[PDB]
Order: sequence, then structure tokens, then C-alpha cells
Amino acid sequence: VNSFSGYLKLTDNVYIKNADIVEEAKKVKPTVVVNAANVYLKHGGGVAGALNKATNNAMQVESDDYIATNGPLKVGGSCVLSGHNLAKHCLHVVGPNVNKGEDIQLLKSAYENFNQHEVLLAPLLSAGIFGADPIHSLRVCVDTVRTNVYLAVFDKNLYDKLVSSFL
Ligand SMILES: O=C(O)C[C@@H](NC(=O)c1cncc2c1CCC2)c1ccc(F)cc1F
Repeated sequence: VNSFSGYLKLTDNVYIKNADIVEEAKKVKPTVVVNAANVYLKHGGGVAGALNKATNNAMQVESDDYIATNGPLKVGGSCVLSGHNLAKHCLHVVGPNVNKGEDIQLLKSAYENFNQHEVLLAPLLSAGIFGADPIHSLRVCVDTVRTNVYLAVFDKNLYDKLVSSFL
């Protein structure tokens, strides 16, 4: 039993809700919140810009130190950093950005990072300003993640479309 409330169950291990991931994180304080990161951990917009704003820019300060030490992530890769006031940990995961020409096959590799964590709160990788089809992102998620994932979809219209079209 966990504290996630109001989710629709899609499969044995995947759940979905129309919610602002920022507000959902502040209430649940999950062990792991997933960020829709880029390789530079520049949290300017989308989910990343919103999460970073909620930390009063502390996520960005920590991220800049991480990059100065380690260099950029790989597309499809991840790193674990602090969750600040939102969660114990933040798993920064880089899905391919279609508006940059990155290979969509890398989306499965990106979701594989979730399997290193028993329970996560997450957005749909490569959705939104990353330019991929969110319906496809949900399919790859369900077919790749085996741990317990709670998906927050900001747009109510998109949430309804994702549920109504889910196979
Ligand atoms: O933001 C992403 O990277 C991906 C995804 N974000 C969220 O669902 C989300 C969840 N919680 C809080 C917030 C967001 C967005 C900003 C604040 C997304 C958003 C809108 C859209 F039209 C498509 C889409 F895929």
C-alpha cells in the first residue's frame, strides 16, 4: 500500500492521473520523482522548468555542479539527484527530443531507467515540448517498465485521450 490517490489502473504496474506533477509531488513526497531532463540538465521549460521552479532553483544549482563534474548525460540515460522539497530523490531521465532529430527508439532505453526504482511518480517521457506522440510514449512505458509507475498527465484533454485510446 502507498499514498498515491485517485489514479486509474492501466496494467498490473502502470497507473495514470490527470494531475500537475509539481502539485502531486508536493503532496505525496514520493521516494522518486522523475524529471523530463535534457543532457545538459538545463531545466528551462516543460516539466523540468516547472519542477525546478518549485525548488526555488535549487535543482538547477545542484544540476550545474553535477554537469561540471561529470559532463552531459546520454540521450536515453539518467542520473539520480536530490528531490529537494518535492521527493527524496529526483531521477533525471533524458528521452529523445523529436524537435532535435533524436532517435525515437531511444525512448525504450529511457524508460528502462525506471526499472532501477521500485516505485516512481513520472511524466510521459518525450511528450510535451519534446515532440513525441504521448500515446506512443504510454505504450512504450507499459511495455518497458516493470516497477510501479504513477503517471501524471497535465493536460486534461490529453489525459482523456490517453485513457480512451489505451489498449
Ligand atoms: O512536461 C513534460 O516534459 C511532458 C508532459 N508534462 C506533464 O504532463 C506535466 C506534469 N506535471 C506538471 C507539469 C507538466 C507540464 C508542465 C507542468 C506534457 C505536458 C503538456 C503537454 F501538452 C504534453 C506533455 F507530454
